[PDB]
Amino acid sequence: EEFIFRSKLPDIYIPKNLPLHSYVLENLSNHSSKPCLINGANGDVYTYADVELTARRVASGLNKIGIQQGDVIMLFLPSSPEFVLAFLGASHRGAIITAANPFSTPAELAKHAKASRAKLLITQACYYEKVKDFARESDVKVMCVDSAPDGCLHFSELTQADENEAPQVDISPDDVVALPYSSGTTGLPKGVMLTHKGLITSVAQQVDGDNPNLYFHSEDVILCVLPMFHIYALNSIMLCGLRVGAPILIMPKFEIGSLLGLIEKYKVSIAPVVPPVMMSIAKSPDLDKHDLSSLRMIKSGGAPLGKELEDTVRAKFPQARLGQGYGMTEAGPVLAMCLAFAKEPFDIKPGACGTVVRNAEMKIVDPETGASLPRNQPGEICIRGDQIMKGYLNDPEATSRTIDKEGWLHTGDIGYIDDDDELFIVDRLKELIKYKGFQVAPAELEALLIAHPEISDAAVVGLKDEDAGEVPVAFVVKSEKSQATEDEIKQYISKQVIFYKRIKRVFFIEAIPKAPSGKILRKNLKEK
Ligand SMILES: Nc1ncnc2c1ncn2[C@@H]1O[C@H](COP(=O)(O)OCCCc2ccc(O)cc2)[C@@H](O)[C@H]1O
Repeated sequence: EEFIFRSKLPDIYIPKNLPLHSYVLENLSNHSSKPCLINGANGDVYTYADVELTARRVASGLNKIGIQQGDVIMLFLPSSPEFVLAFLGASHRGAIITAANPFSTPAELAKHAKASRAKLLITQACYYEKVKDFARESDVKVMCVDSAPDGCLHFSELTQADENEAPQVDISPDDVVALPYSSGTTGLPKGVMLTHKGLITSVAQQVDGDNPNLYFHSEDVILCVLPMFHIYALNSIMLCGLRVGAPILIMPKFEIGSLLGLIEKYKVSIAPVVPPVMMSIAKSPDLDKHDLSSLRMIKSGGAPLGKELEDTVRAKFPQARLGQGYGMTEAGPVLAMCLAFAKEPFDIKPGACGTVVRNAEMKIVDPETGASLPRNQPGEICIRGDQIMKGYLNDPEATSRTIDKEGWLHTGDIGYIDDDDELFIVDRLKELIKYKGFQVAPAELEALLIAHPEISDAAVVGLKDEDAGEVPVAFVVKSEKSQATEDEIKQYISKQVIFYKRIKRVFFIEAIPKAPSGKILRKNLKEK
């Protein structure tokens, strides 16, 4: 009956005519000599001035090697200063950045490059072997940041290019700048088109305003142990950090012992994490061997946070305020943010994932009738605002079933909003499986299984797991006289997919339960 929810914070001014790099580096002059990017693994450091200049050099270098405005560049790198420099340089060039986990298989990397139409791939030499075959076969340029195996280019060709040769580019706020992949509410992984305006809006919703929803001040140091090739770290850590002028302490590889030492050494104050990471930190027996007094904020997002883990963290890190952030790639990605993180904080309740961001609208709809619901009534969470995606790359039908005719993005998540405007996520409508914060699309694994000569049908479902949250398991229908075993099938999948998409168990059945239409009755399967 038309119930629209909004933030408890007032709307603020958000630019509608600026390129992403111009916006996040807008107040550069106020802290140009300050550390911007710090590699916690090797000590490398770039000041804000260094970053701004290098981004322009990268843009000049990209043009020099034939990369044009509108072209897609694919990063195959771990979180690092290099990733950020490449991203900002591409933005300055009017180019687009798509990225994949460097631990992806050769099959995944090629499929990603082909689907995104990447014209350049940037990675590390230790991962080059996985792109070699594809490289010298698709005419795509390959570049490495360390050594330059074969005839690949070197990243210095970009970082050390002449900034005076940076091409003059006219960038529209509606131009796409990032292309993260996501399976959305159903189906296979798709390219999510995020624009300059969309990302700017999402960043502003989090850190701008007299009373920012996510308050980061001058003395803060933000930890980046999450992957920049995914939206959480890209937006809430990288872009938000740059916008507020805070130094970003990057950890290319998560290691408890090292992290604790880095927190003391660099006085890390903000720790954006995911449940799996939080649990590892909590189980650490060395918390007393380091001074972690600088930590003042721990933000969990990307997956459900159980009460027990929430209680454990509050008990082990009493010097910090614990809270959640709720986001979805297609949403820009932040939908709601803990108001206890605001400059002038609001009270919050345990288990809540935050309050809908300002400069946006949220509604909860009955999954079957589409009707809007009032407070305390669970339904599908929908959001509308300039921060959402433009749409899915080359996939109009997927876009049409995700963003409705009135501009509302449908999340596939079930939740409700209480009397204090705090949002609670209680279930999931969509088939998405989440392993340690990573997306595991059942349809993707299903397609791979069915491609097997001895498999006629299959269905993949998520199995509850204390350590990863959910682990994928498969129900398989073998061909008539197949002698294939559980382990043989698992090995078949393990060789083609990234480590976290491996199927934990294979159950053989006679048929996959489907609706009269043909849709897989996943509810039935999960029910064993
Ligand atoms: N706080 C949460 N609690 C429960 N479930 C969540 C939460 N956060 C995200 N999810 C689930 O994860 C799905 C989206 O998966 P995607 O890989 O596209 O984005 C993952 C990143 C989400 C994020 C980004 C920026 C932030 O500041 C905080 C979180 C949501 O639809 C939910 O199903």
